[PDB]
Formats: sequence, C-alpha cells, structure tokens
Amino acid sequence: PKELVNEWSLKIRKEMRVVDRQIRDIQREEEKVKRSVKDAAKKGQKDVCIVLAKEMIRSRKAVSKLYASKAHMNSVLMGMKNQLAVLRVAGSLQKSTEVMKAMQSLVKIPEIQATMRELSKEMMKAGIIEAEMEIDRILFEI
Amino acid sequence: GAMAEKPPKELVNEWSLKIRKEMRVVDRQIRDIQREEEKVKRSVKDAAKKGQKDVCIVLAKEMIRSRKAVSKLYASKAHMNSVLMGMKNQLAVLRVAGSLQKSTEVMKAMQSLVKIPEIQATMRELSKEMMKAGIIAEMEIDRILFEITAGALGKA
Repeated sequence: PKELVNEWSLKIRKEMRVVDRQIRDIQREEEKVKRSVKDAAKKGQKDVCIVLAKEMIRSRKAVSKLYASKAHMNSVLMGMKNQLAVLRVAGSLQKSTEVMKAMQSLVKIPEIQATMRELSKEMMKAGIIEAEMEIDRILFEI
Repeated sequence: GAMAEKPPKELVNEWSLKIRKEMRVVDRQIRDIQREEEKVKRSVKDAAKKGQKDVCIVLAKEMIRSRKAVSKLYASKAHMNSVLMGMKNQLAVLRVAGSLQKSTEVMKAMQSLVKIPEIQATMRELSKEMMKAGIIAEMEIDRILFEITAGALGKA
C-alpha cells in the first residue's frame, strides 16, 4: 500500500542498531587502549603513549561521527513519523526538506551508504526527495 | 578555583533531563495541532458539501499552516534529539577521560534551536551553561595522556 513508510522505518531503525553496535565496540576498545596507555606511561615509554593517545583521538572522533549518524537517522525516522500524519490528514506524501538533507549526510557515512543510496531513491520515487495545488489537493477528503 | 563547589560533569545528566522535558512539550504541541487538524478536516468536508467554496478555501489555508506548524515542530525535535545524542557522547568521552570537550554538533542544533515561539528562552540558558562547561594543530594527546594517567605524563 502506502506502508513503504513502515518498511523504511524498519530499515532506518535497523541501521541504527548497527550504529549502536559499532559504537559499543569502539568504546570497548578504548577501554583497553586506555590501560595500555597507563602501563606504557608507568614504564616510561613516551612513544608508545603518544601513538596510543592518537589511537584514542581517532577513537573519539570515530564514535562522534557515529552518533552524528544516529542523529541524522533519527531525523529521518521522525520525518517518517510525520509522513504517516501528512497521510492520516490528506493521503499523499510531501517532499520534506528534512528527510532530504538527512538522507544526504547519511549516504556519505563510510560503511553504510549502499542501502542509504537505495532508500534515498525509493523515497525520491514515492515523491518525497530531490501550495496552490495543495489548496486543491487538500480539498480531497471530500 | 579554591575549595570551589561545582557540579561534577553531571551537568550532562541535568541538561539531558531538561532537553528530554522540552521534547515531551513538543510531542504535546504536535499532538494538539494534530487533534485540531481532525476537526478542521470535518469542517472542510461540510463546507465543501454545502458549496461554500470560500470557506473550504480558507479552512485549507488553515490546514497548510497546521502542517507547517508540525513540520517546524518535528524539526525542533530532531535538533533536540541531536543534543541528546551529543550528551550521550559527552558521557562517553567522560567514561574514559573524565572531562567534557567541544562539539560542533551540539552547537548548531543548540543554535538552530534557540528560536522564539515557545519558552525557548531556556535554550539560551542551556546554551550558556554549556559554553562555560566547554562544550560550546593540537595539544590533544597531551591533554589526553594527562587525563588518562592522572596528570603524570602531563600536558605541553
């Protein structure tokens, strides 16, 4: 039907489980690296420390960019929520500007981008990606 | 400074609570507008059926304005959700460091968020609190080594 929404929610929600997992793993790694940095410091190995430290910055930045993604995705889920409404009201989808720039800053995250490119399209074709007709359009619940 | 008495970086839990609170508000306002669209709909129906063209027309302009009201709202909620995640991140950063740090993410959301229609004066206050905290090429590693080693391989 017009339950594309419910499918896309599920996928988005799916991709968010992955992001959670990715972030849960990196953090578990930072746990260890932090201990390494401690030992290395105690044994006075300056250079092992400097390197590891860099490992951490890289870690933090990685996680950050992940949460960025989770947010962009959540932005899309919300838009999906809203779509149901724009329907429950009239019965069409509306080119949301919101679910368009989010679904733009997401096809750019490293790993996941193949699905996101594929969803962006399905979305573009249901006609929510890329009034005086609406004032007429809306008059369709008559 | 001296025997100060600041809140520990649980300023994050506090801001989380408030952001979360404002999001219940938003949910509320969306729900109310939705509920009001239901009625305006019935109204538009009758007014069409009875040939009152001019009335449908205006009830329509009413309808569009609702829809945008909800849009702008869900927008804000996304923003808020972005700040919430940023806080989760800050907790993350603290879990291993124990000290907040910048965030061009929780800065722009909390920029676009300090709009006017609503009690969104609080957002201007959080905004403030957050800067003082220190949330809104490098000495990163030094600060880091110092963080992780309890000031033993200090900063430059």
